[PDB]
Amino acid sequence: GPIITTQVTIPKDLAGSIIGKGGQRIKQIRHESGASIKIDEPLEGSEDRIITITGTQDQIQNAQYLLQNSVK
Amino acid sequence: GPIITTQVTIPKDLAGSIIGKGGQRIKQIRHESGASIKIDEPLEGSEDRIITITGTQDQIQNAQYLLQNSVK
DNA sequence: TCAGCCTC
DNA sequence: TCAGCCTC
Ligand code: NA
Ligand code: NA
Repeated sequence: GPIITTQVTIPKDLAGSIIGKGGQRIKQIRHESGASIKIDEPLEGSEDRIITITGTQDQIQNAQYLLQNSVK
Repeated sequence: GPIITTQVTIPKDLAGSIIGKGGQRIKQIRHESGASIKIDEPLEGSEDRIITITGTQDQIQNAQYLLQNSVK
């Protein structure tokens, strides 16, 4: 119902696995759920990288799982 | 029992599919069966490319199938 | 995931 | 097969 936000963290060397070829993999996840999903560049000394999900309660929920399924 | 030969033909753009990364895929097939498997370069006007299996009756037989399974 | 794997 | 996919 209400439009909120979350931030997860995955290692910088799982970036390629879940982004996709010309970033086609991520585009799939975005349009499927309707979650505003954004992957960040790693800081000065950063093994992890932030993912910034942004939709309603439900829109965010699915994305949580879908972004552990191109790690397959 | 007796050591013989066969030649199959696949399109030149199925070469990559069955050869493998640094030709690791083909090396697998060779040692598995014991067949002397060799993939050829395409002639002046050649859509196909020859594969030159060379072992005993049995050694050759398996290779026949295994070289239609990296086309998967 | 799903594209491209070119070797003795 | 089985590696690497870097995008709104
Ligand atoms: Na799901
Ligand atoms: Na077999």
